[PDB]
Amino acid sequence: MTIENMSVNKSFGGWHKQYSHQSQTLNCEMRFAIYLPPQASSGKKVPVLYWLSGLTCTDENFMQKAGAQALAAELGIAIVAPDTSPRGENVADDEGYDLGKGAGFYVNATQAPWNRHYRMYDYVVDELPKLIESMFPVSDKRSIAGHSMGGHGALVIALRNADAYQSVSAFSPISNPINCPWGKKALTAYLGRDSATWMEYDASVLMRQATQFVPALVDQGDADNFLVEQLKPEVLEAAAKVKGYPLELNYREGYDHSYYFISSFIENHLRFHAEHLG
Amino acid sequence: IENMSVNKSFGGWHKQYSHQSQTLNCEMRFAIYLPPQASSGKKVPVLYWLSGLTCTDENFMQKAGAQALAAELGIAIVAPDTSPRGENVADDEGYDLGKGAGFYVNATQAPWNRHYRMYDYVVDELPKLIESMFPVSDKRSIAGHSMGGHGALVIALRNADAYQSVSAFSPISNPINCPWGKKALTAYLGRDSATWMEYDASVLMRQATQFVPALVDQGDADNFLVEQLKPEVLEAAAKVKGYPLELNYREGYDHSYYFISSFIENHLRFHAEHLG
Repeated sequence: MTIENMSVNKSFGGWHKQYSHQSQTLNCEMRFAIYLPPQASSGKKVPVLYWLSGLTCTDENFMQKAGAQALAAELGIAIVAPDTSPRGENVADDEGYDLGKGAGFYVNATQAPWNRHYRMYDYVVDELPKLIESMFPVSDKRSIAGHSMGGHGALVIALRNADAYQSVSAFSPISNPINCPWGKKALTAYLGRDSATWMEYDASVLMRQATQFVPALVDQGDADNFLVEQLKPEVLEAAAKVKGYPLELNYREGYDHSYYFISSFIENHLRFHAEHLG
Repeated sequence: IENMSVNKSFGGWHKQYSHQSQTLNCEMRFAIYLPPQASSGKKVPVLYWLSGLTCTDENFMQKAGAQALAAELGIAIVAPDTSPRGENVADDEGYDLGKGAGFYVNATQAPWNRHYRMYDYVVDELPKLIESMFPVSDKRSIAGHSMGGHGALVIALRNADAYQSVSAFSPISNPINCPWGKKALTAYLGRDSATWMEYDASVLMRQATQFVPALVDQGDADNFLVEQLKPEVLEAAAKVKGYPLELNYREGYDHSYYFISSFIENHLRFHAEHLG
């Protein structure tokens, strides 16, 4: 498992770093970003928040635009931002913004040609966390969060792995991918048509049958253009009523889908995770 | 004027406007952050932010994380573009000349004198436009990065009564004596240095009679520090007449918005103090 620094920018007394490594799970070369807070350099091992980004994103978007480093440094949380898909000339793609590169939908693809590289689930749950721990001053305590496609992945991963994560939050998540266009196209391509394996990757289906509980916080913009068609936050609200799952879901009046929304509430999300990580 | 886009941000509004500039003879884009207090009937003061080479109005708005403390302190922020834009506008495919590279001067040389009056745009046309179209007071400060830092200090030093305070991140301190500055000044104003002296932060500061409170942060691991930015000349220029310049070298900090973001809070509080 070969890894090399690509970049370093000091940030609020700590360090934003990009690395490339050879991913065995994704069978390709991957870029991720880490933010280490000032308390990482002062002997203390810090908790980690994994951040999953949405369609079209790389690791750069969150790190540059979310404004999270300031409160990560004050609270003492490492942030890890993976990429959104395998990358490389051998990696299956689709010209569509909503399928392929930038669009791995945090699943383990079983169908060809996707099954050659698209194991973004295994990468985020298994490989990346073991690589981070062996390399950086991070504790065993981890949480997960993300935006849109990334909110889908964060919720799915936390609901399937409740022992391994202390908390989960999401902005504008794809709540019910088995019944929305983005969801249907990508789960069709990667898992096969209709296919019961879809139910392993749908937050609102999983939250209904859920046993062990992970505290969940969800922020949704009122003025988000994808609210009705893609995101379906009200299906996640209804999923939580079945078992009494610990979901807090907030509708923010006038907020859109953008990093201007995310940046506006990332503090609150960071305090919520610091609470459960502490 | 036309509102191109709008995004709620920290209880207020990030907005992109395009308008037709008479001073630049082209279609211009600027961005404004209006804090919550703007929609509470109180006229807010304005910080103008000038960006560096290759930037639009989007870089500072998306990367600096200034909205949280602007919303807290009640400051409106205006980010002009860094040059004229449009296929009617003269360009050079060099990154350090023409589009994205205005150097905040009034060009007198062809082909540049038709479009490249970014000094006039920032000092006259844009503020008259902000004050007529937005609930803002006539109180303003100016700040910038690199080329924008050069632009901020030069504008403040030459318009001392118009600006309450000035700050900069990694300014081009002494443009008459760096490659970026000579190339742009030669192209925009011609080869005779006598016309450059009015566009050099260090030269103006050394002769300054009227003080505008000044704060500068410089990352000491900045790849442009030695060749282009020359902060040491701005320190030396402040010693001559006792200019109120606070200048910090920040250990390990680079040129990027990771540096700017790390200290933008100190800058917003500096400007709040002087705007109030």
